[PDB]
Amino acid sequence: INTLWTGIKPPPNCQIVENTDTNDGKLTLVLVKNGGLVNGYVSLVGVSDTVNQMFTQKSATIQLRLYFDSSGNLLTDESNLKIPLKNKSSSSKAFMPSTTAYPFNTTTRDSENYIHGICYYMTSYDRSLVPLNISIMLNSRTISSNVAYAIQFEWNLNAKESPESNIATLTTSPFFFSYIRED
Amino acid sequence: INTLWTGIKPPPNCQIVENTDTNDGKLTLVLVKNGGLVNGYVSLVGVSDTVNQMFTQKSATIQLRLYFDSSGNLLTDESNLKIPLKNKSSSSKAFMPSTTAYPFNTTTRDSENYIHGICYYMTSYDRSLVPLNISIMLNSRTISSNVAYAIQFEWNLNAKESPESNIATLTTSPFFFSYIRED
Amino acid sequence: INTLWTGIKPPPNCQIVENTDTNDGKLTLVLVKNGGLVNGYVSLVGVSDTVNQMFTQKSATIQLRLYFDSSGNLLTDESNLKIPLKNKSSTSSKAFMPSTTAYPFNTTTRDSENYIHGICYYMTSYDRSLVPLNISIMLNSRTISSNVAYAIQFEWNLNAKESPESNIATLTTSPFFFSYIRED
Ligand code: NA
Ligand code: NA
Repeated sequence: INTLWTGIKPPPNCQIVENTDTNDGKLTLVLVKNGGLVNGYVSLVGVSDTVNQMFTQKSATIQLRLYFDSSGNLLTDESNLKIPLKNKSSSSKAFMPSTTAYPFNTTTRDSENYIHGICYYMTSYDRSLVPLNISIMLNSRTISSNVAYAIQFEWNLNAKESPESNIATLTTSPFFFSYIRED
Repeated sequence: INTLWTGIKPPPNCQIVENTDTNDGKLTLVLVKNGGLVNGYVSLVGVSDTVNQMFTQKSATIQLRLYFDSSGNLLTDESNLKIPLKNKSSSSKAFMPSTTAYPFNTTTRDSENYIHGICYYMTSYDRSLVPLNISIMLNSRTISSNVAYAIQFEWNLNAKESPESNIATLTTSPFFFSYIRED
Repeated sequence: INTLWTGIKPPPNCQIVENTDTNDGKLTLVLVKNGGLVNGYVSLVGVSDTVNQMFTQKSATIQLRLYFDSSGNLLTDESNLKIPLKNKSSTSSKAFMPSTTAYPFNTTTRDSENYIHGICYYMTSYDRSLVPLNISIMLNSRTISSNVAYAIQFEWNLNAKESPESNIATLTTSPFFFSYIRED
């Protein structure tokens, strides 16, 4: 009982664009209990035409907010992820980011709640690697009384010229991370 | 049984140069089962004069292709790694990259099969850090029907000027990665 | 018992400025036994005014050297970390140490293989711009006492075209993740 995840190769399970009716992204997320940490793995594939045209511009931003109740279960209504996580062979509380290490803030000082790094996009044409700034915010903000934990992923494209000129499957190469886990 | 590796500080065990008669590199590779993922660690040391003069130019590329049969055992003839992996204390299928998450491709779009990142080379003179693009291709391609799994490492040097002007031990700083594992 | 760490959100527990009287930094370090490796997590928060003005310049360097005896216990006098590590569950920490075979103590200057290299980030107080910090971890390689059996050295380097801050601000380094081959 070490793994909390989206399952492998999930059907569209999340909503990237502001007001969309349909899930427009496939989020792959794996969380593994490893002593006092969680080991993490995250990658994203775009589904809708709107998502898959975002890299038609030189800048772009994708944000997925996940909120969990006190039992560590996904709050579907509030979250961008619309399908609950599950165990690999089956109180997901033990997978959650620690509220001590990453507390909810009553001010804008929040630097210690962030993980920062880089993953990559492969262009469709010549297969160039385009850097994407990835930041993960742990807890920090809350939007309702039902929220006990939170994980926010944000990818940023910031290039001198657009990676694509036409529609193409948006993919983000896997990003690896750890954080101090709850209880 | 939770570790599959080359052993610590192995002898020359891999073949970087095409037609070489002798193993010309020491590959250190550690794969650890961690819930639904494998945690990986990989670094390379050059042995032959040819390898240790590659960084005498401003661009260079090193590619190690590992192929495994259906039991997760190294296919020595086909691979660049010439010495089979082993456990830390002594049954390798469970260490392999998942064929569901990283399938073999008959299309051309193998974007989702790649891990990308950066490690570093320390120059012999002032010990300045030179960036190396590292990409790991999981599965995707199979040269032979014996092959059930594959892991490919590729280091790229792409500098404005050559890191060295003479022979010097090629070393790549350890690169860390995870991937979704089989069964 | 798989975790050796500083505890969560520790008090000032290390010394960035060599010759200071008081602990001037909070080091968060987590080491987890994972088969043949240790999985690592490290981040730093500055405490003193001196530390929190370092990023007032365009270049800066922070070095923390940890030394351990043959039992894997912190040598407090020799180290920059002044508070001993402990297990998560509240007599060997040897199994958490960097392998002396994979990362040996040397007698010359050809020790590339003892180094881990990577990047973490500083968030500026002004517009929250991300400033890159070169992080390098040296395993073993060096002794400075008959009692040193293992060593871990963390070094952060700021090297920018202009200074991240113009005034005092809390120095923080975003978490850096690493693995190494562990002892026994
Ligand atoms: Na719920
Ligand atoms: Na709360």
